[PDB]
Formats: sequence, C-alpha cells, structure tokens
Amino acid sequence: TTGERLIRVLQDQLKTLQRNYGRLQQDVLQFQKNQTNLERKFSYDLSQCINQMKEVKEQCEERIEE
Amino acid sequence: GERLIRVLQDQLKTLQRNYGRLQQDVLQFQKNQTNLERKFSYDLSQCINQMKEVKEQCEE
Amino acid sequence: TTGERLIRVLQDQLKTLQRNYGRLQQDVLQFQKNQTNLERKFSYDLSQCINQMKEVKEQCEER
Amino acid sequence: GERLIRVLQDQLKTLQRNYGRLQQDVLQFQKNQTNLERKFSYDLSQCINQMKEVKEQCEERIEEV
Repeated sequence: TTGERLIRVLQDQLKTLQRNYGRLQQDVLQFQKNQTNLERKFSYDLSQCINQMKEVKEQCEERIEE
Repeated sequence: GERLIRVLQDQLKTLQRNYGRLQQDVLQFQKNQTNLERKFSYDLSQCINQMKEVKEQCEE
Repeated sequence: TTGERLIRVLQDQLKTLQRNYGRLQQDVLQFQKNQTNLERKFSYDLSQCINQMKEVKEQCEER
Repeated sequence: GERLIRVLQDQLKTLQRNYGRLQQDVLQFQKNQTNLERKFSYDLSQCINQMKEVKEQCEERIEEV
C-alpha cells in the first residue's frame, strides 16, 4: 500500500478522463450526423428561392400594359 | 520509493484541464452553429415567402 | 395609373429582396467566421495534446 | 416611365446572379466544413493513439523500478 493508494487515484483520474472523452465523441457524432439533414434543407430552400425568383421575373415582365 | 506516480498524477490533471478546453471549444462551436442556422433558415424562408407574394401581385 | 401603382409596389419589394440578400450574405460570412475561429482553437488544442504526449513519453522510460 | 423599369430590371438581374454566387458559396463552405471535421478527427485520433502507447509504456515502467 501507500504506493498502491497513489496508483489507485491515478487509475481513477485516467478512467474519468477516458469516460469524459468517450462521452464527447458521441456528442460530436450526434451533432455531425444530424447536420446532414439541415444542410440538405438549406440547399433545397436556397434553390427554391432562386427558382421562385425566376418565376417572379418572367411573370412581372409579362405584366406589360405599358 | 519511486514517485513517478506523483508526476503522472500531475500530468493527468493537466490533460484533464486541456480536455476541458477542447470540450468547451467543440460545444461552443456547436451551440453557435445551431443559433446561426435558426437565423439562416429564417432568412431563406423569407426569400421564399416574399417571392410567393410578388408572384400574386404580378398575377392581378 | 394601375401600372404606376404596381411599379411602386415592385420597387418597394425590390428593396426588401436586396435587404434579404444582405442578411443571407451576412449569415454565410458568419459561418465562415465561426469555422475559421474553431480551426484556430482546435489547432491550439491539438498542439497541447501532441506536446504533452511527447513529454510524458520522456518522463517515463528514463528515470 | 421605362427608365425606372429599366433599372428595376437591371437590379433584379444583378440580384439573381448574387443569389447564384450565394448558392455556390454555401455548397463550398458546407463541403470544407465536412473536410475539416474529418481531418480534425483523424489528427486528434493519431494523438490519442500515441497517448495510449505512452500509457502502456508508463505502466510497464511503474512496476519495474
């Protein structure tokens, strides 16, 4: 003992370390995998806005009674 | 005897501090990206709904 | 004029769209800023990892 | 008359290309984000992998004395 006691605190610090880091990994995995559906949603909405803009232009240009 | 263990104990407390900085950098980035996305998705929706309104103004 | 009332509505709406574009441009600029910032932080954290690794290495196996 | 209509047409068309560039800048930013995430995962893992080599090294050495 006395040196076994210190070694036990060291084992404790290491497994607290390891468990925290493992928890962070799956938090990063959670976030990043969930990011994909959002990136696709923005991409879609930006294209649609660009397409509606194109329909707007054609129709307003048609609105010529001048 | 050999207090390499007390050195290691010191290094693990430093490594725990540095993990703490890494965890807060990652989590802060994630929190800001989610808040900015709420705004980004609001502004995209606004382009869409505005463009719907212009179409019907030009269709009457 | 029916046409001159629509012209005023179209010019008001063009201003709102230009505003919308600038908010979208500022949104994308902020993604760029948050990202490069994280790249700078992560660069520092990685260096702290490698260099404390290197030194625990020499601390052990050489007493 | 169509002077104001001229410039409404001009401003709209310049806006349409600015949204176009906007769209290309989002696709590119998204993609670089993905690549930075992946290189950063790889580089931290290489550091952790060397960390673990030093653990085994330093646990072999604690009880050698």
